[PDB]
Amino acid sequence: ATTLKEAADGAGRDFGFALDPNRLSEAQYKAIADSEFNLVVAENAMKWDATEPSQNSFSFGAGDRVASYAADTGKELYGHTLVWHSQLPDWAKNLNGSAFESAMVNHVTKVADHFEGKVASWDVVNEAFADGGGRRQDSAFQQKLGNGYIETAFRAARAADPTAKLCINDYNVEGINAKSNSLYDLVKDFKARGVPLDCVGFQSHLIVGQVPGDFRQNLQRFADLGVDVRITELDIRMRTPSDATKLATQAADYKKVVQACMQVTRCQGVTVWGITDKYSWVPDVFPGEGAALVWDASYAKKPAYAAVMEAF
Amino acid sequence: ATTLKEAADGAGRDFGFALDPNRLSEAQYKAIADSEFNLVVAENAMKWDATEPSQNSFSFGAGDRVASYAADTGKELYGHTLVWHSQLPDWAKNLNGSAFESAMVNHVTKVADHFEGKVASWDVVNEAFADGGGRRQDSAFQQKLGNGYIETAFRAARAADPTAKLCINDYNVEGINAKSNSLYDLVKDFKARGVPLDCVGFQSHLIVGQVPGDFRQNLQRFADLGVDVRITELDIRMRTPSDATKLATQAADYKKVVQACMQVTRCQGVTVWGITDKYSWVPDVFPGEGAALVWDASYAKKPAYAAVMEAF
Ligand SMILES: *[C@H]1OC[C@@H](O[C@@H]2OC[C@@H](O)[C@H](O)[C@H]2O)[C@H](O)[C@H]1F
Ligand SMILES: *[C@H]1OC[C@@H](O[C@@H]2OC[C@@H](O)[C@H](O)[C@H]2O)[C@H](O)[C@H]1F
Repeated sequence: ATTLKEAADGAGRDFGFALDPNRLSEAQYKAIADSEFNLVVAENAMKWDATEPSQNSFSFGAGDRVASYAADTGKELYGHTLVWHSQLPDWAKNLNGSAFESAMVNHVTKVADHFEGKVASWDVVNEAFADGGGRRQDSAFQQKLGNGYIETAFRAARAADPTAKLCINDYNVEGINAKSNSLYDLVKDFKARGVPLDCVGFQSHLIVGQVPGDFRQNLQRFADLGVDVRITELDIRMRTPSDATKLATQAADYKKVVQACMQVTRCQGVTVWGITDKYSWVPDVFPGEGAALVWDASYAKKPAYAAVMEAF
Repeated sequence: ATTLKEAADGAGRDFGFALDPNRLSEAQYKAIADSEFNLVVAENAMKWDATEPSQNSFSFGAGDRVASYAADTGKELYGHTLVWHSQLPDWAKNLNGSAFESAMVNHVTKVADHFEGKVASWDVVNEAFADGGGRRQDSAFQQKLGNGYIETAFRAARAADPTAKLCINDYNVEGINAKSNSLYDLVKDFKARGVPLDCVGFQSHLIVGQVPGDFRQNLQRFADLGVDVRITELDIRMRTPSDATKLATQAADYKKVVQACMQVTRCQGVTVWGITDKYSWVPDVFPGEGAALVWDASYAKKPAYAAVMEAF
């Protein structure tokens, strides 16, 4: 193949990227986006703060722009998170009990209903667990609604969009540990009780040379529960600046991740969180680290490119 | 060339179609739209009734969908009419004097401002004249505001979008007659007084075998005034059903129209009002007539296709 899209296509798998609609006006960005991927997801356009800035006041502008792009270029559309503790408008954080639940139910219904027929999969709930097991405590949803909020979100989503794949997404759950265990118990329980849940997303915000050795083993156990798995926000950061060795290691890491997916029949594909290091979110969140994506700040293919290519 | 797009491209000219965003979900429609044209215009998505259904309440959804399509496929975007007597919401028709003028000025400003940078040209004023000379009398704009409404629309448009080509559009003005004469005097006056006006659009809703023999002569006289000309809503209707002779004549008519444009250096291009006869507006407006477009109800190329091809 000449592009990563063909490699993914030939493998019968998805290979997507996080889209920032405002970058489509940049020739090189659009060029790569058009030819290297077969799936697209909104980096921020479909989140709560972007879709419902004020209670009941929805703004689907940017969201629609992403959906239009997918439809116009023939790529699958991945919906990014309906329920998430981060990037939640203050008006929502100010609501409580009944009112807060009604707002959550309404947000899930309106957003899912609006993109019905466009998005193939949804990150219904994102990052509900805490590192080290258990539910996260700094979540407005966990605090105000308790344990049953996630089930309510999945049931509300299925009602608004009866055909979209409803997924649960999280990070630091790639390998077997206390967090992925709590997630495992949840998926197992939901499927046993018939709660609408079709997929599990593994963020995969990894560090160079530290790819979980039991990655595929972990992916497989979830797949055995009767659900699809997917690598949702892949990027492998390193200590900047980059050098030959760091890039060589990063290339081997990207390979391991894709191979793991290729080894699990239910792994739908891999989505890298962005196109070029020039726009990567890493440096702003992880001070001193970066160079996490496949294309550098000059839009030049890094050693990771060929690795992903042959991994497929 | 293998497509009409390449023929138009090689000629350094535009060849567009009227887009109905709801048809992009139809495989054959999208396929033709993607490969046969290099310019696109909203059939109805950007009109007054679609963009401002209620005073001050703008709905750019469908409009944005058309703009996204153009940007995603690399086609030029033609903005279709800001001011038009038809398809005008009742709330507007109920306003008078000052209030009505402020509404017109606001509509022109908001819509032009929203698509600023996307649309290359605008039909600022559409169908302001009457068949037989003079201004049309069944227009809410002409009745409530008088003769100066058009100049006000062009000045308001230029302020909202300083770079878009501001055009005036009309039908039954293809050949030299009392209507095209009144239009000519207007363009001449506007250019002499420095009123913002860059182009003149000729609808070209013709009848089979009745193409104005002085078409190009008429196009040329307008071009000599220092403005660009364009065929905006081309379709050549016949009495249904169609037959070999009718299609043979239609093919020769399409050729004459394109050749006329090719003979006038300032003729920007040709826009056909639709893709297939299956969706053509003709039969609903002109009872008993149809088969006006290049593709039939089965999406099969008619004799007109090859004609347009060689005309370019
Ligand atoms: C996985 O982590 C990445 C996150 O996306 C970022 O959110 C914050 C925003 O400022 C950045 O632009 C994004 O890249 C995504 O939502 C999450 F699920
Ligand atoms: C040139 O004539 C065609 C007209 O477009 C039609 O308007 C009425 C609407 O119901 C049809 O769907 C359209 O095709 C366009 O506005 C005009 F300038």
